[PDB]
Amino acid sequence: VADRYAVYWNSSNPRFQRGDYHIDVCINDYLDVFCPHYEDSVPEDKTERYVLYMVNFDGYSACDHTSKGFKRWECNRPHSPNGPLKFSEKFQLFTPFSLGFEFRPGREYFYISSAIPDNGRRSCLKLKVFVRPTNSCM
Ligand SMILES: *[C@@H]1O[C@H](CO)[C@@H](O[C@@H]2O[C@H](CO)[C@@H](O[C@@H]3O[C@H](CO)[C@@H](O)[C@H](O)[C@H]3NC(C)=O)[C@H](O)[C@H]2NC(C)=O)[C@H](O)[C@H]1NC(C)=O
Repeated sequence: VADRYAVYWNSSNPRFQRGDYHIDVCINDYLDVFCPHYEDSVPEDKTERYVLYMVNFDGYSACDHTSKGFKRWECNRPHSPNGPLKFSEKFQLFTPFSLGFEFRPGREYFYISSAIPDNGRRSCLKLKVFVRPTNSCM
């Protein structure tokens, strides 16, 4: 957890349950988000699915995924064949591709999700990521 940070994005995770999950990372580190994953023996009704978004602080604060940001990943395979669906975020300064994001050191970024079956629409799981300043990373 000094290059790759594992984040299990589901409501049974106490860190998300508490509603203030936050992590510090260094440029070039990776954030690996693991979508909810279940055994076939699971009741659907109890299968979590989410869309994950990156928003600004106000959107993060208000669980607003409609006003501004980007849809980043879709946790839509609760029974994915080889382990949970996993999305990776690399905190890099430059990206040569258009499907990517570039980060700046000494800045915080925000992520929130909306339930896919769209339930109780109001509260949300969320995550704050602070990219430490260059140097404050040894
Ligand atoms: C909801 O979030 C939970 C909170 O973490 C998930 O539980 C964690 O599952 C992890 C993966 O199965 C376990 O971590 C380790 O992951 C590495 C990476 O592949 C494995 O090698 C390890 O074997 C595995 N176990 C360890 C730590 O050695 C965690 O142990 C486990 N943590 C907790 C808090 O129980 C749930 O899976 C997730 N639930 C749903 C519905 O997806």
